[PDB]
Amino acid sequence: MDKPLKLYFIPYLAAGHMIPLCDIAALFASRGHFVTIITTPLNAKILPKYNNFNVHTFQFPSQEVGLPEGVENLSAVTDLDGAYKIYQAMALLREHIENFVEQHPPDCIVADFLLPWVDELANKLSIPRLAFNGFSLFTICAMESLRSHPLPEDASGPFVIPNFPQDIVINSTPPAESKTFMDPLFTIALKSNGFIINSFVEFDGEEYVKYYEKTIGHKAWHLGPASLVRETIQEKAERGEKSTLSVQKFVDWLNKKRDNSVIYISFGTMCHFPDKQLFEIASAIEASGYDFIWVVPEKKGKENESEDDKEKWLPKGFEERDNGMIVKGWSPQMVILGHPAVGAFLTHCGWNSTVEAVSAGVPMITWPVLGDQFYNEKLITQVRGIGVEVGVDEWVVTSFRGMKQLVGRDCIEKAIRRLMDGGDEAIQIRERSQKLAKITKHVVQEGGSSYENLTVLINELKQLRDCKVLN
Ligand SMILES: O=c1ccn([C@@H]2O[C@H](COP(=O)(O)OP(=O)(O)O)[C@@H](O)[C@H]2O)c(=O)[nH]1
Repeated sequence: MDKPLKLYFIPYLAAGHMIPLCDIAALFASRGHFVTIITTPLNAKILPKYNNFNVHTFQFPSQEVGLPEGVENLSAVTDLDGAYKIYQAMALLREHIENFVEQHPPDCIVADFLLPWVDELANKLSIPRLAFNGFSLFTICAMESLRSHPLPEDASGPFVIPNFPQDIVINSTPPAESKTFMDPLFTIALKSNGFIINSFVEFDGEEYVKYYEKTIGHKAWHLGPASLVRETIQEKAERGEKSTLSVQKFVDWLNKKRDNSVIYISFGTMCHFPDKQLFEIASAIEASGYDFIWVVPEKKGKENESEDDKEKWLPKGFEERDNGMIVKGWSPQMVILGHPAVGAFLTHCGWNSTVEAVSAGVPMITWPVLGDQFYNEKLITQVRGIGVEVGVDEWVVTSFRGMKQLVGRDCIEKAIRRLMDGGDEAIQIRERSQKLAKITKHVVQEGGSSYENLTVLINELKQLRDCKVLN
């Protein structure tokens, strides 16, 4: 405790991984330790400078991979071809990230599991390495259960998480490509000194801290929710990028609406639905009759579209009926989720949006797509009971318009009304959502579970640095 720790954080150029890790680094910084983000200039510009908070950037290799100069994240990409160009950009930066870490070795490296080469880098420098994937510990425990008890290569439909602390049924089997991509990364992540979890034990579950520790034989650190590090309006509004619309334009509009009368629809920064699916979503939105905030990254840069182009995905006259806001870009998700007018959150079950909704006490209408989301769906609806399910069952490989099955409008409206119409089921769902919101308000506060976990982690990291000084 005599001298602060020097911690490096290497996020992946994706909003779902970049945003939570930087807020976790901000938690270390408010303790008094010198944290350093290693990313690209555009991912660093939005980062609020805290005490002990600094960045080390290398220029994004734009023409080496063949992308426009303003594109330095997966959220700016609209194509699977563009997604791999981000990956090759990470491969090119690896050379300079390794040289910088070797020249100025830190007390501890915290890197995303999509960068598994950090294992050798931390090993040859003999410094403790932490892993981060943005998942829930529940989801990590479930995916490690399938990796030990695999599905037969003819499986289809629902399946049970094998030999699990609770009996839970996922509504679709993972694609073969997901297993062959996740399995190598999880194996290297388990070689680390510990896993950082952007969550808190009251939400994941103690029975899964003890599952991960005793069955899998590894350490996980519940430091979340990290978004709670942002307290001001400007801190909650400036996340990832600048919001496309004036933050005051959202607040003024929402301030006129009733409490729990607006539905927020957003499917993350990696999911783009085809025009036919957006048409069903919009048709279900107007048939529900509720005011809405709909995030449509599929149409960013497509304003003042021709009527022929807008009728590909919107019912005729949808925009003339001004019962909501179409955000064709980046919306202040923390600002909108925290407003009392928002009563439901139609989500893709990405983990950042999940813990953000938990902190805001907004029940969720679940629509998983890929990755950890199908596991996250049942953590929201069955285990914790803070949402309803649309009923989707297509686990896609690519969320860049890879959906082959159409989710009907009646299916969506039925799910929207189950929370917004204020039924008995919806009333007690919101009561279970506020119960977690009150718990979440102090988990990273002094005395909270996530706070004391960060204290124990920093001590053990300080211990290992003291041993390296001996040698
Ligand atoms: O218009 C948008 C879309 C997303 N987000 C943020 O981006 C993250 C989305 O990550 P998540 O894990 O929920 O989904 P992913 O994009 O990784 O699939 C969350 O922090 C959201 O608050 C945002 O601020 N504005």
